[PDB]
Amino acid sequence: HALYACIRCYA
Repeated sequence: HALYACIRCYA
């Protein structure tokens, strides 16, 4: 939703 959120998600 938040690109910071996004990255976490694939991290």
